[PDB]
Amino acid sequence: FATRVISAPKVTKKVFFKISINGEDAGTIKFGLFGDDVPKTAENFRALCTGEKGMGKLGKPLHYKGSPFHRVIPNFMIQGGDITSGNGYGGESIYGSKFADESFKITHDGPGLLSMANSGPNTNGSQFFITTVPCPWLNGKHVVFGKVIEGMEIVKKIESLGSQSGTPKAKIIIADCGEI
Repeated sequence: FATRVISAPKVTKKVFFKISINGEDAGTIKFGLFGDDVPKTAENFRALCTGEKGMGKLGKPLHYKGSPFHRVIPNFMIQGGDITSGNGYGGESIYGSKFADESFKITHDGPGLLSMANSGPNTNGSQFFITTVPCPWLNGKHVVFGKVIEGMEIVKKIESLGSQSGTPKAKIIIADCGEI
C-alpha cells in the first residue's frame, strides 16, 4: 500500500561525518543514501563510514575516519575520501578494486548531493564529492548516490576554506564517522 509521492530517490540508509578543522570540532554532517536506486554504490559508502570491512588490500583500513577533504572549491564542490594515501591521489572500494559506474539516472541537479569522484569510466573507489551548486555538466560521468540531510551549514563552512584551484586553506578531516 503505497503512501508517498517523492520527487527524488528515496533515502534508505543514513550515515554521518564528524568534521574537524585545524584540529577543532566543527560539527556533524549527516547523509541520506539512495540504496534502492544505486545499492552497490550506497553500500560502498556506508561500509566505509562504519569501517566494518576491516583492512583493505593496500594495507590501509577500509574506513573514512581520518581522511581529509583534500580539494575544496567555492561555488563548485568539496571532495574527500582518499583512505589510502590520504592526499587525493588514492582510494579503495570495499569490492577489492575500483568498481563500475552503477547508474547515471540521478543527476547533479543541485547543491548537497553526494557523488563519486573518479578518473574516468568505471573507476569508482572511495573518493566522493559533495556539490555546493548544480553541476549538470557532470551528468553521465559521476554516479550520484546520496544527499546531505543535516549539516549543510558545515559543508558551506568547509567550502569557504577552499580556493579556485581547490587547494584547501585549512586542514579539514573526517574526525569520526558511522551509520545512523
